[PDB]
Amino acid sequence: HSIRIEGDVTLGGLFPVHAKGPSGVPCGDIKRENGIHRLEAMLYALDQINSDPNLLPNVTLGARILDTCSRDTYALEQSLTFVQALIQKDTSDVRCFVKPEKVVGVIGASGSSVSIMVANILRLFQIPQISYASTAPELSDDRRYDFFSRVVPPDSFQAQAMVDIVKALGWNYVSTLASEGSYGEKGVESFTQISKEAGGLCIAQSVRIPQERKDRTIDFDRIIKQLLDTPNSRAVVIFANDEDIKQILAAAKRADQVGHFLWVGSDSWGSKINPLHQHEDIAEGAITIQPKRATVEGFDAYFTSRTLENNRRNVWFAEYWEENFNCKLDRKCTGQERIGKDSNYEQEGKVQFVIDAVYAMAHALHHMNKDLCADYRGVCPEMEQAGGKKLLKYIRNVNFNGSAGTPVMFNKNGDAPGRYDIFQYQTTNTSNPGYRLIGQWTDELQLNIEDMQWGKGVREIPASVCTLPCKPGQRKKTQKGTPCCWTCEPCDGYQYQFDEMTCQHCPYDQRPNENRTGCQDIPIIKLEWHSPWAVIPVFLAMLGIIATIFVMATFIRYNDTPIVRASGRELSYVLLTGIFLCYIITFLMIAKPDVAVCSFRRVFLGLGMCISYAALLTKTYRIYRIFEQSPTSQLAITSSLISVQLLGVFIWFIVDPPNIIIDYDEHKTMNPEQARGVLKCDITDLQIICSLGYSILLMVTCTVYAFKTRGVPENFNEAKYIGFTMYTTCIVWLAFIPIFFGTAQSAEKLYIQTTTLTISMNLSASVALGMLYMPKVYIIIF
Amino acid sequence: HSIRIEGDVTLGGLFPVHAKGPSGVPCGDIKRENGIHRLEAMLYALDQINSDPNLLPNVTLGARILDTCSRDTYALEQSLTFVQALIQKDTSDVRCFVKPEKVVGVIGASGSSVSIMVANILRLFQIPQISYASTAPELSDDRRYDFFSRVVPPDSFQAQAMVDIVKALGWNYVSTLASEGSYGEKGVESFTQISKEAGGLCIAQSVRIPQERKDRTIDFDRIIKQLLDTPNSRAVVIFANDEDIKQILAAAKRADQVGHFLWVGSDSWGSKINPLHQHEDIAEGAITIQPKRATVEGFDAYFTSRTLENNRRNVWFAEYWEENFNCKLDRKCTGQERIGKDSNYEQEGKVQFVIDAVYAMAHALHHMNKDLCADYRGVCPEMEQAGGKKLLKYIRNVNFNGSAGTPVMFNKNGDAPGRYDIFQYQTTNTSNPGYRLIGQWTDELQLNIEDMQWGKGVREIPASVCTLPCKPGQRKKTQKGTPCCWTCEPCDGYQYQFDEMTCQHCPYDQRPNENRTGCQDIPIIKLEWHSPWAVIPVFLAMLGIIATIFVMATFIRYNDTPIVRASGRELSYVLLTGIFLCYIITFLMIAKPDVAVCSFRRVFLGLGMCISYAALLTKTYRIYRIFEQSPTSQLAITSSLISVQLLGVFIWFIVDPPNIIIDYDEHKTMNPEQARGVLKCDITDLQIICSLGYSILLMVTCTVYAFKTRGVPENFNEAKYIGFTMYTTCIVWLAFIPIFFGTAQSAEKLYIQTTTLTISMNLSASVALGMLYMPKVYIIIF
Repeated sequence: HSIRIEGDVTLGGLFPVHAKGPSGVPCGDIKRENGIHRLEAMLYALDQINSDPNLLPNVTLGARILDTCSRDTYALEQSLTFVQALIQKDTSDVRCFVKPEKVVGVIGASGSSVSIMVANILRLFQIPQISYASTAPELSDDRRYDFFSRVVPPDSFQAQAMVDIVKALGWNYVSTLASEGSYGEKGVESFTQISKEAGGLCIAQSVRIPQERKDRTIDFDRIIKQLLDTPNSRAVVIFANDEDIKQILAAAKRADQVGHFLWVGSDSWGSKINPLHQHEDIAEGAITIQPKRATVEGFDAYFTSRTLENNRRNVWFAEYWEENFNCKLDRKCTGQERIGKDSNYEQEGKVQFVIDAVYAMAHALHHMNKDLCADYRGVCPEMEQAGGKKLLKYIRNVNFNGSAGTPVMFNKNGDAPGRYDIFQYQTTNTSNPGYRLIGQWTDELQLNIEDMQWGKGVREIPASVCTLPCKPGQRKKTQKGTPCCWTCEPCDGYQYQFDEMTCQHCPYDQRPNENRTGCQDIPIIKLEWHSPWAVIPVFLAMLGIIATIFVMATFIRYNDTPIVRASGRELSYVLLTGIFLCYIITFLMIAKPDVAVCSFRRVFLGLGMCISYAALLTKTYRIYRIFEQSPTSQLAITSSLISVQLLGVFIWFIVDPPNIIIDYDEHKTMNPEQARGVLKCDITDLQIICSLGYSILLMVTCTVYAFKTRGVPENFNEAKYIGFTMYTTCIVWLAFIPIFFGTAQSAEKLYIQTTTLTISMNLSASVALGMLYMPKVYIIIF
Repeated sequence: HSIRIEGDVTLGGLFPVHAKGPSGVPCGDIKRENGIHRLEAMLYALDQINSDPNLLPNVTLGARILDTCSRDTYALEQSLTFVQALIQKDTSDVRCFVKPEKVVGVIGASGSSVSIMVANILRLFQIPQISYASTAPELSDDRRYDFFSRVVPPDSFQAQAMVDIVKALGWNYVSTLASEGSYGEKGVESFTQISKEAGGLCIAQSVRIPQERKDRTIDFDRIIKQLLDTPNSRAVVIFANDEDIKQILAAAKRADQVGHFLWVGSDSWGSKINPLHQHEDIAEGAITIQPKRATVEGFDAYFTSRTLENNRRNVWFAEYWEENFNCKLDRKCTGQERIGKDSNYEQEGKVQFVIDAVYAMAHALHHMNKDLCADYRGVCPEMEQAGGKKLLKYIRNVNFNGSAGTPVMFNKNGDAPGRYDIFQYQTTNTSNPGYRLIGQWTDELQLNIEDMQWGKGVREIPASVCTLPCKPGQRKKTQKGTPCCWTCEPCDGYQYQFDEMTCQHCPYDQRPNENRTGCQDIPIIKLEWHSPWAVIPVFLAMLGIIATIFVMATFIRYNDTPIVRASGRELSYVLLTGIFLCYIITFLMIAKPDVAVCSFRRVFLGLGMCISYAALLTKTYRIYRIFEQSPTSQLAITSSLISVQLLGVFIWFIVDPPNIIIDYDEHKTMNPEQARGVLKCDITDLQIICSLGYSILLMVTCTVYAFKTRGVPENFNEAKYIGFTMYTTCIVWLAFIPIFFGTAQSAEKLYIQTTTLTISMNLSASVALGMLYMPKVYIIIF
């Protein structure tokens, strides 16, 4: 039934001694890997606790060893048997009793469903419980399970270590694989939850492996084809058993895979030689996480020294001896004493866990007994009445060293912290083909990157980033898709990137650079006489300067002879200053100064143009009055119209401020690298037309006046000279208007209008200069 | 201990026979309101079930009556007592047994905490449970409590009925009040959750009533002051007990409240006269919800007929008899037989609930037995092995009539549907001062609005809407604040509301209306001669018609006499047509036609002006050539300039299309009601100025040639006449230009320029005909 140990204080025990078989019997055949070994470990722990005078010197500690048969209903019945000895009141019956058996705690519930059921049934009665083999993450809520504790870390710490390794090594694409049951699904769920909470990692594949048959070999090909769709995903994680990973490796070897994507192992993989067979080349570089294993020396010596006649408390020891050696009382075995010699058995890794659990329970009980009563030698009556949340609180706050080197402790949730060591398979350069230690994980990730060289190559050879770096000098972030991995697109070349995440438009009126760092147009456009067609007007202006050095040459000496006295002296002085005035005007407009000095240049052609025709205006009126029938009077009338031209530019100054702006915008999208800039002062189309249009009125009157003058028998060469000049200037004035209109639609018209105006002004004066040249050479001959 | 009844099938029973007292003893004094009455009801139900051959004819039904003492741990132990009889395997001890007592179900757990504990402890063992007094809404989750059922509706249905009544009557302001414990808080939480889920209702006040003392009388004043802050909130709900509402009514009466806000009652209020005292005026019009009460006739006759020696199964009957009559075996009582006579006791409303629960359990068991085996007379062995979810599923699907008229049933969750009747207090005008029925609530709300008036008032006297419905022609929804009540603000008056929820902008060029239904400007502005100052130009045009009726009068007959032959006949024909041409032009411009017919009107003043001055131009040249020294020649030169004016308007039509647009926008925000509209064709200030400027250009060349004409002794009267007109014409032209500049900034300049142009044409033509007709009158008088 159940092993009973006498003692004033006892604690329960749950262990899967038997295994469930057919549907009829609850549990059938016995198991040796977890059946008798844990019972013997607990018995040895109780023995060495009773022997040790340091813990509980004057009080002994008992227990009630008991089996669960790996059944939930049987676990319920056994928990009810544990609790009834203290809950039951009486029974009104006589047949024709036993010790009350006051339990204080329970140590067991190796499985998951039985653990949950025992926690649920014992949470109501307020009895503490400590498990050793419960690794399910469901038993991690303090509110759901108040009285529950674990000495083994759950799979959440394993998933945290996996995601930390992935983040440290550098990966973005990972595939999740899980097997049937409540282990792989919970593992992958915790992994996805941690990846979503921490951020920076995403899941690209999620496949499920059913267990409806074992002779299919089709679902494995299907999942390997689903995984082989994206060559970028080179990292996968597995939470299955050894058979599933062996079949996956066999399928990968038989499928002739060339990418050789990496693998991430779980606790089920560990470090064994069985999961590897002929697949050493493809399984190389698989990061596996395995819990730390510690081997004790006392439990083995205790177990190897027990025989049938030595101990009688264990009721399943005889059945274990019969099943181990396959001898029933048609082979009989009597006193072999070869349990540790005939069979090469090895102790399990869970013995230290149950030993640490018993240690923690004993330490908590001793601390509670010491704190409650200290003036009594034996068992004080207060300890019996005091129980419940106090023992749980004392269990939560404990810290000591057990059989293993690492200590045991409980966090706020109640589970032990996770401590793992990372292994890796190397069989190319390392002399030892077995796994080698590369790092540990207790509280912070400590991994040696330079100590691992998988695939006979450099460490950081494989990368899964969803994309290339894509850094050509500009980058843009796209909200489309998952925020895990991003896509880069080339934005417009008229602007640079902002904060390396967007392509915002830089201010206009300049051009951007080539590295997308600045938006400024350093190059400018300036008029050059040599480069543009302005060389001919500049040469024409120089040609006119040579010509005017001849009209005024024969004027300084020929001022008193009785030959020039026929011409008016006042009229001669007017034309002399007018010819020199226009020569300076064409030179000023040719030069383009950036300084605010163009105000003195506009008056050279504005006011200096009327003084040229002023001498011609009164000349025709003087020779016309003698036909119809005071030299100082002719000078005054011309001086008046000069004041009108001088005052005309004055009122324009007070009208609008002479603001000079040198900045210009091409606003041309055909060539983004091109940046055309023109700097002009008072650029107005109507201003230059209205200023030149004023001279058109007086010239039109002089043209009609000179036409009627023709035919007077007064002068022969003089009358013929003035007649031709009145008919030649009208042509260049009439042609100027067509070229002005319908041509300004472009942007290069800022420097072509000056060139044609420079040549037009020179030719209009050369015809007058040539007309004056004829009398000069004539009087020289005569 | 516990009452035991022999039977092949038994079901457990939990009842609060005793009540908890001091901390030492679990339960002390007994209670008669729920202690013995429910036990006797269950016993009578079992007796009439065993007597009835319709249900379970060949099989009897037993039970195990038992007490809970209103303790959670005691209830847990007593519930474990039920399951241990089946769970316990054996006991390896001898002293020097009993039937297994296989239980099938349990009926009890009247409280809430004990109900939760029993459900949690029996969910693991898969045992059905039916409660009768558990009204906590926590025991309503099927996933949390699988094996659990209730025959009493929870408070969620009560909150649903309350919110339905509030929505039907019409309210927006409700104040939630709750007492201590786990009843009022859960009620107000369910009410708020239902209000948030359904929508249309909001919570404005949420106060909590502690129970740390009873002699304070300060927190009640504080909460009544907190409730009296907003007079608009006239509806409150209460989930407290009778003492709290009595104290609240007393405080409201002593505070001299004048608003008299309505009240909403809960099941704790019900219909009882004890709480109301001197508060009939303030408690009037309070809606109270009470569960339906049904009185049975068999249980009373059964209880009134039992004595001490009649029944011996009940172990607490003697203690109940001792405590009821206050006699111990210093007063002794022997065979009184006056339990129903000395004490005016009345049966509770929960007897029908336990009777219906036992009925449902028996019906489900009978149906399961009939479906499982029908070829066996007695108890078939299959029924014992089959149990668990099948019995629960059969309990869920049940429908029959119990002791009360209403049937019993279970929904998907497992609780009974809610059936309540609404009461109201009316005393100022009702014939009976007691509560009167006004409506019922079983599945849909059925309330009579006209039935409730509470005297001197309509049923819809109070109003709680959080805002007065604004309907003056303006409405707008503001997202600020809670969606419960809406605030409307006066938007701009230049637009109407869209969808009665926003103030969107109507299209421009049209004013809005007054009711904010349409945005259209029906009124228009048209020129009127009588209304505006255009009467004087119209009278001037009529006065000009009188003048031309005299110039052409003496022209038809005076065409052959040797007196007029001095004047040119060709020139006389030009002035005759020119004077009649301008007379028609001033009339056309005065008229404003809506159709696009002004093209024939613009040529009357554009081309008709040139023919008027054509006769004056050639007249000066004709009289000037005779001074310097072919009548058809002067006719041709004037006919040529007419072709220039005629062809000038032709090329303008080819330049741009003569589109006529009458739509206009005032764009004035000073007066939104005003809508100024002006309709014109080809309204351009430069077009009218350039057309009139053509005559000014030719007039300048004519006046200069007329200066030498003065002083010629040819015709002194004729020469002096022409010189006088010239100065007058240039005067009206010189004043015309400063007019348009600096005056067009307003919007009424569309009809003032036509008036001043009309009088200018008549004045310029009157002086022309005056000097021309001056020599005509010489031959008349002389």
